[PDB]
Amino acid sequence: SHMEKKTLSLCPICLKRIPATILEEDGKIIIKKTCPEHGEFKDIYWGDAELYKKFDKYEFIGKIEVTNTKVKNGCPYDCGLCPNHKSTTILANIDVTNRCNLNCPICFANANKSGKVYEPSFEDIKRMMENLRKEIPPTPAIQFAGGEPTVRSDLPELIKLARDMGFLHVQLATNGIKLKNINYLKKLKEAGLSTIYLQFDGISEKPYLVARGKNLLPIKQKVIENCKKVGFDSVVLVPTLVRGVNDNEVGGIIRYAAENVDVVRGINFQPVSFTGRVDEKTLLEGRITIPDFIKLVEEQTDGEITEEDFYPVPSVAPISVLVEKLTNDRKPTLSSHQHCGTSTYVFVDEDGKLIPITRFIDVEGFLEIVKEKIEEIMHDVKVLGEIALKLPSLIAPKSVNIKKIIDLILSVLKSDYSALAELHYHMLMISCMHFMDAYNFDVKRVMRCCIHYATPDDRIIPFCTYNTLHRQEVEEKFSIPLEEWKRMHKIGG
Ligand SMILES: CC(C)CCC[C@@H](C)CCC[C@@H](C)CCC[C@@H](C)CCOC[C@@H](COP(=O)(O)OC[C@H](O)CO)OCC[C@H](C)CCC[C@H](C)CCC[C@H](C)CCCC(C)C
Ligand SMILES: CC(C)CCC[C@@H](C)CCC[C@@H](C)CCC[C@@H](C)CCOC[C@@H](COP(=O)(O)O)OCC[C@H](C)CCC[C@H](C)CCC[C@H](C)CCCC(C)C
Ligand SMILES: C[C@H]1O[C@@H](n2cnc3c(N)ncnc32)[C@H](O)[C@@H]1O
Ligand code: MET
Ligand code: SF4
Ligand code: SF4
Ligand code: SF4
Ligand SMILES: [Fe+3]
Repeated sequence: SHMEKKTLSLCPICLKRIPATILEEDGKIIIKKTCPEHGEFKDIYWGDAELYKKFDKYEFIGKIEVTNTKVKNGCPYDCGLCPNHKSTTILANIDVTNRCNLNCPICFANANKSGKVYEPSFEDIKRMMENLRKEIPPTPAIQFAGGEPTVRSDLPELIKLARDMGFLHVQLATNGIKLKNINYLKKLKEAGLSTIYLQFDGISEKPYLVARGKNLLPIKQKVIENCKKVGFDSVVLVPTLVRGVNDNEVGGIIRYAAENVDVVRGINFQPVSFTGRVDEKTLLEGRITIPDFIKLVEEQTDGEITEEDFYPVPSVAPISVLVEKLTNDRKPTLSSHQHCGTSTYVFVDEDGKLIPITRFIDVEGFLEIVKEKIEEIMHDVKVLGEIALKLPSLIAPKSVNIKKIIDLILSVLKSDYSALAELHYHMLMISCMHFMDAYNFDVKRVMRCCIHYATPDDRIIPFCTYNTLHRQEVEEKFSIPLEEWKRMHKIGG
């Protein structure tokens, strides 16, 4: 064995803060911890030690300025955001309901299993948005979740509100069932929705039977069909990855998304996180980590995408630092922990093969130049020109006009969000974020968390502490018993 780090974790029994050791063992990264009352625990932290060490070099420590709570009990008990948090809200979640038209066996929110209805008012949601916009820099992206947001009749008005509040990106996490109605999808599109974060467990029926309790695959494909018909070209497929259920369909999901790249902008795989409601078989067997996913991509894409093509999230953090000094304005920085997730971008050519952007562009060299020019940054245009002149030396699909890609990359360096958006329409994002549970919790990771829930009590809580420590507290305070809520609201709320 070989000790890598010391950190703090949580006891899976009593959720107490306990010491933890991260160590290399048989080519894998495991985490060991000891609760003074419940003994010692062991879990797989990362399935590949070599990729763990490689990602460790992209560490980036951010900074916050606007807080909502104070230091009282220490991390992870002071969410949030307390003075010791190291990242501002990049993507915010607002749970608009705990009601749902499904009853999935796997659900980190554990919806419908409380006998109480949590549905913040339009005015509560606007106040939560104001808290998010008060940050420095203001939160640029917001996602409605739950729960199933489409069971609220005012969801189009909520989407319009997010646009009126200044959010550049408005996202909808949904099972997509109500989106089989093409007129409703039109209402969401006209309301200003940016992206549909679509639950999508596989390309065959069995993953939906195991994870959702029924075959939703025809409904999923109908949603994709309706998105083509109305021109909604920003869909992200979200497979909950479970070993023994859909780890064999990683390539199939990618290939199906590539066939529909006109509407599908990405696939964000989510390894099953043992929070909320998990069936006893998935809880015991289906533990999979980020490098295990990277291995599945390389195996099930026949080498088209390799482990060299995947980068951690904070690798692009210096890009925001460069634009920040280039414009003298605070920019949202992807300062999450290097072991929270990974991503790559691929182009789809004529035959259908997948060319990662790392295949024909020296991304590691581009980031190297960006880091070099941060110290040096009339001279700023020369720096941009030097970058513009050094970009051809770091460069491929024939159907890709590489000259417009260069212009969009350089425009992104000028805080041009519309260039960032247009650049994503040329590519297919393949990513994976592994949310922590009580078994693999790492305080050093969650301190840099960039994905936060806005709560009705004026707090902003990192995703991984909210779903392990805070969700029941918050929802119970602001919920109404089901029997009384039904008798005071219509089916739409
Ligand atoms: C270069 C490589 C080596 C990799 C480098 C590192 C890599 C980590 C960098 C990643 C950067 C990336 C996240 C940046 C995304 C920017 C992008 C969203 C900007 C907008 O990009 C354009 C959007 C569409 O937006 P519009 O054009 O405004 O609206 C069009 C509208 O439909 C009009 O009808 O499509 C595009 C849609 C996007 C693709 C959507 C991305 C969504 C995220 C993946 C969502 C992540 C969610 C979290 C895991 C939280 C989940 C919470 C849940 C569990 C409740
Ligand atoms: C060029 C090639 C070779 C390499 C890089 C490829 C490229 C596609 C990567 C892009 C990475 C970006 C972070 C870079 C953007 C850089 C910014 C400085 C651009 C600034 O312009 C947009 C600013 C808004 O600024 P103002 O409000 O002041 O006008 O951020 C507003 C935009 C922000 C970024 C909103 C982001 C929205 C999404 C939904 C947030 C997701 C958050 C997750 C933590 C990330 C996903 C993680 C994976 C593992 C799922
Ligand atoms: C918001 C997205 O999260 C997915 N999802 C639901 N439960 C879990 C879990 N335990 N782990 C990971 N992802 C999950 C949903 O299927 C939806 O697509
Ligand atoms: C707990 S998941 C909440 C979002 C939505 N119900 C989905 O499954 O995609
Ligand atoms: S996760 Fe962040 S906000 Fe929450 S207690 Fe830790 S440092 Fe503070
Ligand atoms: S995972 Fe989503 S769709 Fe399934 S029960 Fe939970 S909230 Fe509803
Ligand atoms: S939500 Fe969890 S996995 Fe994602 S950045 Fe925050 S702490 Fe890391
Ligand atoms: Fe304990």
